[PDB]
This record gives sequence, C-alpha cells and structure tokens, in this order.
Amino acid sequence: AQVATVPFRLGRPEELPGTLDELRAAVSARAGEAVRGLNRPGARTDLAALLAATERTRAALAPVGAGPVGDDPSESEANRDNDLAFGIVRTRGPVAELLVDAALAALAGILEVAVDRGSDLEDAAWQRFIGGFDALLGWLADPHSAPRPATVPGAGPAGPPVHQDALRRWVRGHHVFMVLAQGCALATACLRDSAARGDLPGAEASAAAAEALMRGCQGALLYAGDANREQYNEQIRPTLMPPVAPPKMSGLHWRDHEVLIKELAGSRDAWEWLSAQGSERPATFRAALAETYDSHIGVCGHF
Ligand code: HEC
Repeated sequence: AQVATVPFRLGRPEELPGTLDELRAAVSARAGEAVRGLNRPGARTDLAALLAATERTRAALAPVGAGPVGDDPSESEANRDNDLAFGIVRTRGPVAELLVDAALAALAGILEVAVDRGSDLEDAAWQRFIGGFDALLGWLADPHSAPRPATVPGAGPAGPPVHQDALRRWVRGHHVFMVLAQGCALATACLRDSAARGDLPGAEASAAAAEALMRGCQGALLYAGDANREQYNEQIRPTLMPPVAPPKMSGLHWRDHEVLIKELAGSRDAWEWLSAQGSERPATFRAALAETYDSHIGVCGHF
C-alpha cells in the first residue's frame, strides 16, 4: 500500500526449530550470509550505506519462499485478520530461513524512512532498536555464542512530517514486532531445552540472544508509540469522510506473540538455573523484560 512492503512473508512460529542444533543446521548458513552482508566494508559509515548493504544482501540471497501457506487448520480468523491487518502472509518453506528474510525485509523497511526523513527517536533507544537485528542475525549465524554488538549509525533529526509517514512507521514497525517476536521465541525455546539437557554454555548464549532481542523490542515499542502519538495528532482534523482507522492488533492473540509468551512462561526455572550457575544475564533480562512490558503503554490498545 506504499506505506509498507506487502505482502510481508513470514514463517509459521509453531514450526520454529526448538533446539540449538536443529536451529544451526537449518538457519546458520543463511544467517551468516546476512551477517556478512550487513558488515561488509563501508556498510556502517552512515545510515545510507547500511540500507544499500541490506538490499545487496537479500538480493544476493537465493529466496526460499515456497509460496503462501494457504489452508492452515491451526490458524484462527483472530490470527488471520490480525495477519491481514498488517499485510502479513504466512509462507511455506524453511521457517527459520524465512525469519532471516523477514528480518532483512523489515529492517530495510525501517531504514527507508530514516534515510529520507531521519528519526526523532532518542539516539540511545535507536541503538537497541536496530541492535535487535544484529542480535537476531548474529545469534542465528552462531546459536552457540552470544552475539557481539556491532556499530549502528545514527539517524538524522526528524524532518518534515509527510502525510501519514507516522502510518508508514506504524505498519513497518509492526513487521519488526513479528520478526523480533519469532526470534525471541527461539532463544527462549533453546534456553529451555539447553537448561533441561544440562547445556550450560548453550543456555548462556540463548539467554544472551533473548535479552538483546528483548531490549530490541523495547526500542521497537518506543518506535511504535512515536508513530502512534504522531498518529493521534494527525487526527485532530475533522474529516467529512469516514475517518479511516489505523490498523490495530486485536488483543494478545497474534500468532508470533502467542508463541513468545508461551515460551517465556515455563522458561522460569531456566532463568533461576542460570542465576544459580553464576550467570549475569538473568538480572539484565528481567530489566529488559520490565522495560518492554512498560513500553506497551501508548502502543497496544488493550493496554
Ligand atoms: C497489543 C496487541 C500488543 C502488542 C503490539 C504487543 N503486545 Fe505483548 N502483551 C499484550 C498483552 C495484552 C499482554 C498481557 C498484559 C497483561 O496480562 O497484563 C502482553 C504481554 C507481554 C509480555 C509478558 C509475558 C509474560 O508476562 O509472561 C511480554 C514479554 C510481551 N507481551 C512482549 C511483547 C513484545 C516483545 C512485543 C513487540 C514485538 C509486544 N509484546 C507487542 C499485547 C501486545
């Protein structure tokens, strides 16, 4: 709809790999490709070369999309209308590798607006918001080491508010939601599995990935509210037409979010287990966890 790239191809979060070995054999080859693309020389000089690097990468990548899913018996209309509302199409194929394409696609969508018209988001919140991609792809490239944070160029100050540019950031922002939700769902399932199997190094890396993905979602919720408050201001005009409403998420029941909170639940005993074995991630995660829950205010309706 010229506000976001549609359809946004995405995997079924239920089919996501569940253990650190199944994740690596499935996604580490395509993720490491994407990591090499987003850190090739010159790509981090400014925000412009980062967008060009994002496009060269996903262009070079052999697309894995085996078409739309279609007849899905596990999908409800509460999931479908929620998927339609933001142009999401569930796509057949390597679900983990699709998450790599969705990440590269959603990031490029965020980078277009910030190159033409900058961003009034704080330079500290801007970092964790983009670093969530570096976290996801860096960890997907090597699910057994904590991802090391790379440099993220700044954004210019917010230029002239173009018509419904806060709507472009509202739809393009919700794609980052489902991208980062699936990723954080992985690192929790791997943390749960590694903990039960006595994989202490694997538990540490998965927790580190989940935390940087949680901090990356907090910055995604600030970016969302920045565009929703700017939306609330854009509607003081009395409109003789029926006032077209911004697409909203219909309650907690969007698919990737349903999976992530189920993963987060029942992962309780693993976080306490990491804290006992001398880890420092259990503390800084609960920080990012509460920071993210607070950041729903101003973004989610039923909230
Ligand atoms: C509106 C729909 C949203 C959107 C845009 C996001 N979340 Fe979620 N979330 C939502 C609700 C209604 C609730 C329950 C609130 C309550 O019961 O008081 C939640 C809860 C969470 C949680 C807590 C999980 C738990 O307590 O076990 C987390 C961690 C969470 N939500 C994460 C999250 C992230 C990372 C989002 C951006 C991708 C996000 N939410 C968006 C509803 C909504």
